[PDB]
Amino acid sequence: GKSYPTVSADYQKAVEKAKKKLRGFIAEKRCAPLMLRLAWASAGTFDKGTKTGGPFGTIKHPAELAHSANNGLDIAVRLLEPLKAEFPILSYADFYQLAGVVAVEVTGGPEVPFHPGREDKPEPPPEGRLPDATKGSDHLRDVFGKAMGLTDQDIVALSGGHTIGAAHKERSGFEGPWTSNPLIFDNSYFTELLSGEKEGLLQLPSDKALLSDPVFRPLVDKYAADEDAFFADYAEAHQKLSELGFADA
Ligand code: HEM
Ligand SMILES: N=NC(=O)c1ccncc1
Ligand SMILES: N=NC(=O)c1ccncc1
Repeated sequence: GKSYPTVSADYQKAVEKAKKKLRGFIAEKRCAPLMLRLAWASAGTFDKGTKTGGPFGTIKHPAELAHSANNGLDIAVRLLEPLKAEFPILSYADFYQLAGVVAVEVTGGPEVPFHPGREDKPEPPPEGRLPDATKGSDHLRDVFGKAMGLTDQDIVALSGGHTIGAAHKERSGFEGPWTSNPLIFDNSYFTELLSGEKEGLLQLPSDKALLSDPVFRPLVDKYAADEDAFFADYAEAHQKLSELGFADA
């Protein structure tokens, strides 16, 4: 359903150069997870019915950073500002999504296709669209399905993003990494989810909800057994997420 906009040769040169610079920066700074979170929080506010929110640069706005779900993302925005300044031609919208794509790549994840052309929109969406970590399958479908317009498969695959990073008690209140290798992008999230609670490792109620849902569970099983399958489905889902409301959604 996508019709991507034309951008100038200079714009595409900048995308390519920014991609390289983001790789070096994100790797050096060890901030891939935070950058993936930033891209996800930018995109996850999309409401299909109204065509509001989504990956349009609004996360840099103090008002959106102030959303409780976005605690700590001001760090991400600040970290990227010097780099972004080297690429004045790029939208913040594109830049943040590019950072998310690079975050997955540099941690060993699939190469998520990237298309430029998102415009920076003036108004952040209303607070409260990002999912609540204490809720379950019904809530996930409301947020990802009814609002964003993503599939059940996309929900499980994208939850796999927690294969990198950690929660922080000063941000969400939850604490610690989901995996033994929080800077490595692999299918370990699903492996850990299946094996039960292991000390030192996090499972949110929202993660656990995948285990009991009739549709989500076989996908968890699939991804734990087949990392290639996870990578394919993850790449598809991340692309869709990064393009919500963009070039038709
Ligand atoms: C399925 C619904 C989701 C819920 C309920 C959820 C909830 C959370 C919470 C509570 C945190 C911890 C924030 C903190 O304390 O630092 C977190 C972190 C994170 N989330 Fe999710 N999230 C969801 C989906 C996603 C998606 C779709 C992605 C990307 C594909 C993602 C990527 C991340 C990453 C990489 C971190 C770690 C950030 C860091 O290490 O600083 N999450 N999430
Ligand atoms: N969570 N904070 C970070 O990712 C970070 C912040 C500043 N410098 C390096 C990394
Ligand atoms: N309180 N909610 C959160 O911290 C959060 C929710 C969804 N994704 C990342 C972070």
